[PDB]
Amino acid sequence: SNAMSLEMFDKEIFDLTNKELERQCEGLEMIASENFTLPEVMEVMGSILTNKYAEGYPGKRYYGGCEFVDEIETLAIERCKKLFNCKFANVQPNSGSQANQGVYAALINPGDKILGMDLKMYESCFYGVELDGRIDYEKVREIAKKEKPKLIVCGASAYARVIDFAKFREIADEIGAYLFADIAHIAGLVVAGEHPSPFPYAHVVSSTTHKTLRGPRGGIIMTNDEELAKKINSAIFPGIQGGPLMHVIAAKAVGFKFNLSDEWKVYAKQVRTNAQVLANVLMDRKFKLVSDGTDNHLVLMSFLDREFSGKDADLALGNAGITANKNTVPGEIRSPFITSGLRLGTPALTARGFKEKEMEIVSNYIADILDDVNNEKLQENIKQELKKLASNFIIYERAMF
Amino acid sequence: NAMSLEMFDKEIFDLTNKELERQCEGLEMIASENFTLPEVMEVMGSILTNKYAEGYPGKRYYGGCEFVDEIETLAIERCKKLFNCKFANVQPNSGSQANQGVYAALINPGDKILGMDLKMYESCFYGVELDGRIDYEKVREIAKKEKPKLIVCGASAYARVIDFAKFREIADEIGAYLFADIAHIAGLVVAGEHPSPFPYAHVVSSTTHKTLRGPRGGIIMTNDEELAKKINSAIFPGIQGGPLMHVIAAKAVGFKFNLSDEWKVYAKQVRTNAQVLANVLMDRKFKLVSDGTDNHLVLMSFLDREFSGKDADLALGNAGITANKNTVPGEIRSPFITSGLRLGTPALTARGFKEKEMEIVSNYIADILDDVNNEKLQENIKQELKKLASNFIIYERAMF
Repeated sequence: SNAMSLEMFDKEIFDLTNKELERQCEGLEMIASENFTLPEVMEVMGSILTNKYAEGYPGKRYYGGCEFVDEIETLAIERCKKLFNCKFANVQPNSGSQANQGVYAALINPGDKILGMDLKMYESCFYGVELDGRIDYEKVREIAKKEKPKLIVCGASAYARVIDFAKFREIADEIGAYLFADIAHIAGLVVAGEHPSPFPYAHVVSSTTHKTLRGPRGGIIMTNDEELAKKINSAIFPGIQGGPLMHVIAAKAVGFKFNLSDEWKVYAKQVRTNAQVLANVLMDRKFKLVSDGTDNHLVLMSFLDREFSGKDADLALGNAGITANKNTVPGEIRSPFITSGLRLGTPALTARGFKEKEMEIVSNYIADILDDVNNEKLQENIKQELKKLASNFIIYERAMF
Repeated sequence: NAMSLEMFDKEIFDLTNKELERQCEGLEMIASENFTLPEVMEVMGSILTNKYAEGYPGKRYYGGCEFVDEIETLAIERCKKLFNCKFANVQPNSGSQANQGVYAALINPGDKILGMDLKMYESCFYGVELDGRIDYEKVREIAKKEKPKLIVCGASAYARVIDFAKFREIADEIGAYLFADIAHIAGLVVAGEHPSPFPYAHVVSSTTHKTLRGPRGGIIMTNDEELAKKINSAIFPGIQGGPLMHVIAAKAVGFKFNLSDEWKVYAKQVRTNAQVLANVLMDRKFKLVSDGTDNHLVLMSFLDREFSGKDADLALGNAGITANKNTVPGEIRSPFITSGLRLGTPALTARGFKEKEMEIVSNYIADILDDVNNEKLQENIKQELKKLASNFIIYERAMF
């Protein structure tokens, strides 16, 4: 009778949590930025580490009694350093947003200009992608030379191709800017060698730990520069946060141990392979993909040549048990609330054990639906077939660990 | 249990168990510490960590949010009931993010904030007088001189009731917002053991662990619909992305407990226990800031002593009691050394201590501070306290 105390005490929450597990098991999760956490990561999250208030850093805490949490945090930091092969890591950020805020606070001053990708504490300017779905680095260079930002940021949620960190660094160097790489969406590939590292090109790198690394939700910051490391540490605490979430930090350490394993490289490679199958099938079925394929874990479909919208596609897929998300595309002609595109990713399906054959099956069904997007009976039928298919790939026997 | 973790990552498994043993064997008296409910921890280690839910219930960026929307709605509704307010935001990742959200909602970068003292905005401060209480006329003249756009009240080491009405009167005189950060007293407030900041504060923040025994995290509350909208926008997408859904479910569970009859009993015992601690220390001839307390904490002053707050903190630590050094009115030492000691009762109360046990521990504290360099006494008391602690165990395991 697992979590029987919760069931007796707060049956509503208990029931809702099990329904969410049922939803994760029965449907196909193809939101590019989602993944399935390890049971071992979840086990340590529901722990008495939540009771410890540990403001400061290991060996340098504000309160006493931190002998064991200091060892836990040190383990997280050391594994993070090994994973990214870097000299400094901060594992305290509560989220990707706080990680990025910490980097900004460390590197620039309020009011300073940031140049970032688009697909008031600081001044923002943006670069984007061309109609062919790729960054034009000469244009970025031109934008940088005219705007003169103090900081250039790279990384994006819906970019299907390799980010050329070396070119970004060449550009930053021309105008004397810092280069900050936010690799939250591709970090799991980076640590496996399935995407080039942002080091040594980025001065500072941030990531989240759940999306691609399959750890708990949270942020991390990495650097090789000791002075920047000190500034990052101060910016996170006391600058932006108080005491860290120690149960999450322990969870991060557990996740990193998995990321360091041989199994991780196998997983990361399969993520890319699965995305290749997804892309190839959709294109063979005569759908347009932004950039005509992918280098990573995601595909972005374009419906500029089609009858239906991105929101239409998202809702049809949803009705067939497939969770994705509408997304704007280059040459966009519709409201950002409607879009003419759909983003799909493979990390979560790969995590539950889908391989090329399963990807081909799902990809063809996606195609079937979008070939007949108004046929609600077709969606119902596919929903049942997919629930059956998914029943062979169950990674969670329970909702709480 | 947690056998899978034990097999996969023995180092983390072992360290987590050692931390459990430390919490069991020691006497936790850091005023801001507490013990989370087992039921809260159960839902924290759940598959809700897997859902990305940017936005608010019924208005998310992603589909598939049917069930997490119902969870967050439940947390919001329970929070509104607990604080008797018309709007709540339960997404803040921490007290720090909650407060940043409030600043971002109410004022502009560079604007001035007046807050309590013991880059984005300008900060000014008021403090406490030698008698250990806020002089509200002094606060008023600071406010008139500085003209902040926002006044903040709430403090981590203030032992007396905060006069929210007077703070609002001061704010009104200068056309400022009043923000009450009640993280350190929220558990007393929701039980009626401290006056509510509403309707005096425009916006109220709190954390969910310290005094409410929920998970670590933040919340924001208001009665003003226009401010609620600004608050929600500030939190997302201003300050955060996706919320921690496993934590939001945990906050909901915690609120359910806070709403129960047992909560009021707990909160009253917290105050009673703090009265015992205060009375014993003063009977033993120690000075307390403001000569007592109205809440969960006491602040000892050592201006009349040869040892520092740091010395006291280390002496208690050696005897197995966790506390923290703290500056005091009339402070004469570095703030990294201090002339005081903050002590609180929430954690000991949570594990079942009542008056009799408080009297034992308070007299041990007095014994130590009467002979601060007596290392053997500390060792002996540590032994006695471990025995006392063994009779008050609330966790049978480290992971739920």
